[PDB]
Amino acid sequence: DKEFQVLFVLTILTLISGTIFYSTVEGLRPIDALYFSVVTLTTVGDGNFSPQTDFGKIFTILYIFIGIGLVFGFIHKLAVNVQLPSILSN
Amino acid sequence: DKEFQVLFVLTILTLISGTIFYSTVEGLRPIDALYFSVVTLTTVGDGNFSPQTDFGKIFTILYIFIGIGLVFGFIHKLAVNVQLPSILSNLVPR
Amino acid sequence: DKEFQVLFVLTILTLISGTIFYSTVEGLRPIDALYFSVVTLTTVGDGNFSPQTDFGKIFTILYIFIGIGLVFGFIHKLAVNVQLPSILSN
Amino acid sequence: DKEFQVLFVLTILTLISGTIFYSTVEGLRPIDALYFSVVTLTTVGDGNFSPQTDFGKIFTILYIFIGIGLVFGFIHKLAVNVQLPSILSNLVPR
Ligand SMILES: [K+]
Ligand SMILES: [K+]
Ligand SMILES: [K+]
Ligand code: NA
Ligand code: NA
Ligand code: NA
Repeated sequence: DKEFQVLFVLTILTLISGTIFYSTVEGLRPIDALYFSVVTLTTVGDGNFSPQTDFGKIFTILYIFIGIGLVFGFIHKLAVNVQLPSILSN
Repeated sequence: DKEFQVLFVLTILTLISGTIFYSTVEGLRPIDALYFSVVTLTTVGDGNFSPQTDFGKIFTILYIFIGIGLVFGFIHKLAVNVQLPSILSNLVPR
Repeated sequence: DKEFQVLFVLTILTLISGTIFYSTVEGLRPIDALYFSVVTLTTVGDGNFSPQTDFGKIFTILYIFIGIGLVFGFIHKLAVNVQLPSILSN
Repeated sequence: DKEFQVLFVLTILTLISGTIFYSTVEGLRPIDALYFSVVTLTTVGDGNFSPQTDFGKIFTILYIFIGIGLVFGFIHKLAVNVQLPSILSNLVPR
């Protein structure tokens, strides 16, 4: 399904960008930079980190508006695909 | 509603899995592991705890992407099939 | 509009219940108990408090499932009413 | 799209109001006040700061109820009117 495939690609690319940004500008380990990107765009949030640089705060504001809609579109399409085999078996 | 029953069971299994994961790998008490799993997948977040192990961080990323869709599908079906009909019935003057 | 009025009442009643619970079981000032109830059900979250009692953790789990749908229905209906005068003037 | 333009302006005014409020009453630097306003109204939350004054707590409660609806209305219109058409156009082989 192309719509799912394109949403996956867009999501991956968006998360790579955040991982690169937070590891190079905010000094996080790559796994922590990816984690922060994920919990930010899914709106879970993180209780133990917020960006410390003005550049990082501005980036994070724009990153949320650029990425939140795409990530929730991906989460929805992923849910359809993961749940369908159980629905159809049932 | 077969879809509701599926989302209910999958949500329960998802929360059981998180309870087992966070109590085993991150050392949380089971009630705290269940709490963390619920507030993470409903996107509330916990304001104090973050996974400390790299295993926990990777698991949580995958758990979020799969679990948010299931839990909010369940919450939507719960609203449509249970809560809204119950509110409507309870507003009828008798 | 009755649908808005009923959603308002349900939301108020739900927030009062949380305020009573967190102030009596978790020892919060009423304003902090109301604040915690609001940021929990809107999924904002709070970075500086989590329930400390097992009773409070169980309550919070059930409170989220009981209240999240109602609160977002109210937020949506509120948004229609607050935005409409500007839309119609424009 | 007149509705999009209205939601855009109202979102900007809402974020300006929060920036002014949190920098004045809660003592935050303006950039930190804007950051807090954005992560609160998108429901991400900030994992470190909570309003410390009772004024700030009451304001934040009201700001949340009014501002989440505006900001997510804007995000939805931004997705439908700007982001989706741009993605589609950028997928056309030329
Ligand atoms: K915190
Ligand atoms: K959230
Ligand atoms: K959150
Ligand atoms: Na949070
Ligand atoms: Na918390
Ligand atoms: Na944070």
